[PDB]
Amino acid sequence: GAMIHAISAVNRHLYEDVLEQHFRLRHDIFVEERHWETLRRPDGREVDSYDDEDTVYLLALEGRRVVGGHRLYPTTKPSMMSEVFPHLAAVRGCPSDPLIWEWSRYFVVRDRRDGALNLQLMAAVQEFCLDQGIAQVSAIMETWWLPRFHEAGFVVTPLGLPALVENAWTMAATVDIRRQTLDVLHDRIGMPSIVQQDGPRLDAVARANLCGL
Ligand SMILES: CC(C)CC(=O)N[C@@H](CCSC[C@H]1O[C@@H](n2cnc3c(N)ncnc32)[C@H](O)[C@@H]1O)C(=O)O
Ligand SMILES: Nc1ncnc2[nH]cnc12
Ligand SMILES: [Cl-]
Repeated sequence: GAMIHAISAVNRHLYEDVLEQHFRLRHDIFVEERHWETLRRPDGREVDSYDDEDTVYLLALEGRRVVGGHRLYPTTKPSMMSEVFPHLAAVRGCPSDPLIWEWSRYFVVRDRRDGALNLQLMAAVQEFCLDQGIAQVSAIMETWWLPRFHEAGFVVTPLGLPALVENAWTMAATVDIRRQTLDVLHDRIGMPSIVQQDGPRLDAVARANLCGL
């Protein structure tokens, strides 16, 4: 029934309502609830430097209601990891590759927490990337993500030493995108497909090669 929709430059004309709704939800959740004060904005929309033409949004929709989601951004452009937290990836280095995208802003609305949605969101990043031929995703993440990644069968490679970021233990890591990981998650969520891709076909790797130039 309810699906996670892939929204990008090529199809956002079908999702302008939904995108605006999600920017406001990001403000409610990341700013008001989690207190990431650096992201507070007076328009009540949580929008940063990595919300632009090249961003891909994976949003869980029930009708036109956003109930969860996350976003992906190219590592071939300046990214949050490369610009804000490069020291967190000092051991292995900060990724820069059309085949590696930075994963961020993972959220679930209160009404849908501790239910089926969470594992669907985990399957969604694997499904989208595999479809696009994206090999890995990178993230700056709170260290409590490690057991969550492991529970979902994600293959994780730490990029540097954990460090305190605004009173919270944080780290940089890559996740290997795997057909094997996805197949198990499809079995667990009881659905052969969780990502809906309406409108024109997105070629993410081509777009990342372009903005790399
Ligand atoms: C996808 C999931 C596994 C990991 C995840 O959701 N990762 C999150 C970041 C987890 S770390 C939380 C800290 O990052 C700061 N932060 C977030 N965006 C920023 C920005 N644009 N500039 C400066 N600081 C920023 C914010 O103020 C917190 O202190 C994300 O990338 O959206
Ligand atoms: N902010 C948080 N800290 C620790 N565990 C969590 N599980 C979900 N959110 C969390
Ligand atoms: Cl804007």
